[PDB]
Amino acid sequence: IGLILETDEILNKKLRERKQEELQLDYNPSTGQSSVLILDGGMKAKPYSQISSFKDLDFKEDIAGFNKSICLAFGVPQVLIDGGNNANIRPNIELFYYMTI
Amino acid sequence: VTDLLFEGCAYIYWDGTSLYHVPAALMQVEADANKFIKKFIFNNQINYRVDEIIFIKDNSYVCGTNSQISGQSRVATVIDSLEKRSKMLNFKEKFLDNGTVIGLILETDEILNKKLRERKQEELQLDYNPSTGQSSVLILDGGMKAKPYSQISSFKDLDFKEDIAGFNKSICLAFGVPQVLIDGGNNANIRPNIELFYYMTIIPMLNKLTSSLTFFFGYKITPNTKEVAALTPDKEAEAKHLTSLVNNGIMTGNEARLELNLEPLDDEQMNRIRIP
Amino acid sequence: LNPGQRIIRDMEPVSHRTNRKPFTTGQAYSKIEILNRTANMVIDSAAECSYTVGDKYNIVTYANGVKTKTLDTLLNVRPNPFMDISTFRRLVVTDLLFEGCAYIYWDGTSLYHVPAALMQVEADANKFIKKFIFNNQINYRVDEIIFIKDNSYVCGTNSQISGQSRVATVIDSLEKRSKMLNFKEKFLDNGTVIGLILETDEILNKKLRERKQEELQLDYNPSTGQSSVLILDGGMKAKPYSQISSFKDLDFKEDIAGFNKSICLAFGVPQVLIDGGNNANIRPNIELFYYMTIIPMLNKLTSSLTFFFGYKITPNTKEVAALTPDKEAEAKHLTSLVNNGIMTGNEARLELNLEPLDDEQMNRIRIP
Amino acid sequence: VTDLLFEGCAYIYWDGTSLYHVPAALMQVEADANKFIKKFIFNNQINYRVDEIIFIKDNSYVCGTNSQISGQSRVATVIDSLEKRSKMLNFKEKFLDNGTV
Amino acid sequence: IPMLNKLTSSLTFFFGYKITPNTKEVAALTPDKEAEAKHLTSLVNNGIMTGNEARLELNLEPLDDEQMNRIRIP
Repeated sequence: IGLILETDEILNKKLRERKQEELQLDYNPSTGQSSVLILDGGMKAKPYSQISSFKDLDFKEDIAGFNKSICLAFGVPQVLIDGGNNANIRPNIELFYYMTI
Repeated sequence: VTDLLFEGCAYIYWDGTSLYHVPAALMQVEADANKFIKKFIFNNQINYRVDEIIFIKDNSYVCGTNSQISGQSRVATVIDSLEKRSKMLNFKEKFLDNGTVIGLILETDEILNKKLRERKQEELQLDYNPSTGQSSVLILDGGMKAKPYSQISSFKDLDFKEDIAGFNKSICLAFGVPQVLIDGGNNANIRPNIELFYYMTIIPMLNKLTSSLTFFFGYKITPNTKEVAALTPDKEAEAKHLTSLVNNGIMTGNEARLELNLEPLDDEQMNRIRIP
Repeated sequence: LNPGQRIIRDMEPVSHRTNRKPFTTGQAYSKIEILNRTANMVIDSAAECSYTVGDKYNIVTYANGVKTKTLDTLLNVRPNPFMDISTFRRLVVTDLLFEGCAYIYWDGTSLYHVPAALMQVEADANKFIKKFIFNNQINYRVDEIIFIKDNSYVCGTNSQISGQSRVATVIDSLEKRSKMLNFKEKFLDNGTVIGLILETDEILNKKLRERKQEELQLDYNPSTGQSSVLILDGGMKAKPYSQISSFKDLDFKEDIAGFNKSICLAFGVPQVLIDGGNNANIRPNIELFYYMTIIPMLNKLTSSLTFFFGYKITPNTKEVAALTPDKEAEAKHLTSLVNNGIMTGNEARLELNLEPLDDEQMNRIRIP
Repeated sequence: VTDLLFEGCAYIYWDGTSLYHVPAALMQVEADANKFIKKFIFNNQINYRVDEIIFIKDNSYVCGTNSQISGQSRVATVIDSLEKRSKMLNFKEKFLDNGTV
Repeated sequence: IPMLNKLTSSLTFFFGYKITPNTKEVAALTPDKEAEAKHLTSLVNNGIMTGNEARLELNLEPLDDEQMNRIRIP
């Protein structure tokens, strides 16, 4: 939601819908220029907040754990999934070959 | 290689003295009851005899049966991720076009002449912005109230960055190309990673192909990398390797010339071991 | 021949283009910096590889019987009486990259670039290709064209004949990035910056109110004026307010960086070449860029020329000043091979670009 | 080098035993129907014969056509940014003079 | 160097001579006095390069003593 406006009056539905589309196209900087808004006749702007946010879906470590489990069940080092430095890479191939295969 | 990667199979006709690629999407393999394969069917419209096709297949475990005959597509496992990532990217864009950016809210219980109200809005908008205009203090009279507000949903909460990075890693991993090749790193990173990519990913594919050709022709057949400019070893190490083996009488001179791509030289001594 | 050909022919009887959006692509290349730079780096780097002409295979071919010295002069020196070698190469590489195909006419003793956007390929029912159609207005015979194509997987068919455009995959990102940048600008011009709000229930003489606003504005700013305390009387109230939407929430920086990486990746140029790094970074990265990206392209081209002429043909990098090896290592390599009697002296002179010296010993191996 | 960088083209006359720079902003190239280039036109007011000019051009991809003859300016791609930066800097200054303390 | 290669390739097309740019006048590039001496000395003593070729690369006039234009084998 971008904005909430509120009244105790009853408003003509067709004109209300038109007004919503005018505000939406005018205020966005991509579409339109206008930015100040003047309310009259008692329309009130209602403050609100994002009651549930994408920020709380910090899955990132849990899925990483599952990837490690899968990678571990076969027994392939992560350096082979990434590629690292020389000192990492050349011994890890021998690790993978000798221990697993 | 396109057919082998995307479909998971490849077929080649042979015609005495010709090899022809045959599109893998149109072939079909029919199992024999006694031998391995009875015939190959193309587009349901022609049957190739078994001794006239060279057949290659990737691994296959299907519907809970380990599968002879069939081949798993490699690329088929990646599409799920390409969809989700595209969705996020489109959402990331479209939130901006659906956006709504307010600078100020003014409010009254009176009713105001609409045409003059619109003019006043345009005057305030052009005057207050520093780019357009100078004025900055605002004096309200007759009871217009300034209403405090807040951005009820913000772009800050679209921290997609790690999730899309995960999807890129998945795609990059399905082919099996190290990220150092997508970035470029330091020397110690870069030079071994090329050998990692070549030996682990490509050489098993070519071993599948060459083992099928050695089965068909019966010759020993195997791939040579040493034409590849990417792999070609360092001019320093190779010289000390070859020199030390040559002087200690393990390897003849012309064998070294050959390994350096040079024509053998017919001086007999060049095909002699030197003991000391 | 191939019994299936009559069927394959019907799967794709005529080529079709893949560089849709040609106009917006030409706009992008003409207007967006990172595309222009990366494309120019690729074209200008590939154009300066020399070609070496090798031995001749005995098999028969189309371009029969051409003497090696002529072919060498055409490839290395002068493609035709009217156009240089560098312009010819850059045109061919431009077509190969942008459209995904390249075509070259041959006319006894001339090679001419033919624009890839106007050619079309018609499949034969028995052989590979029947004829090439230019602008629907002239047909070239098959043994008079050299044809190159990039990979192609189209509409769920692996595609002979056709070629995928490389650049076509990048436009989606160039649009989105431009949108963000324009939004990033325009939010500033749509902005609104208030310094103070004063309020009354009385009604005030408009002309005097405007004068008072201009007096306060000029007086209070430290650049213009001195005064800083403010005394309000008669009931003017100062209304507290807050910035209801702030520039701080436009933290675009990583998203646009992602799009730059995508563009940079589509050509396959390492970021170290866009930045410049340390020596250990920089010197290997040039070899990475050359060998992985450019040399496969030139191998596509040279394999098509060896098919057409029948000579062995392959590209030589050793003219390239960027690649040319370190003066120290090369000397110890060559010296050690020469003294240990693996390589003759004149072979080393040759590798150092020096003319062979006719002293017989210079063409002898020295054993000790 | 100035002409080659800024305009994207450079032209040099030759006169037996003289080379003269010819300003790239005033030259124009006319395509031949059989050969490469028919003649060079200077300021619409003199035509140079083809064997009397040395011609250099940077890369060119224009209006969706890969372009012979023409050359892309290098510097032309930079102006968009120089404007925006200047705007920010001016705003950064003027906020201080519009200030109120 | 790509810019100058564009220019020189146009001049070689026009005149027909081989034409190419030399950097070695550029004071910025000019190599380190230590490395260059060991490079040149080692190539000269091992009989790959004649003496006057080294003088030339050091911007020195060739010296007319015949031996200076001879290879020394050992």
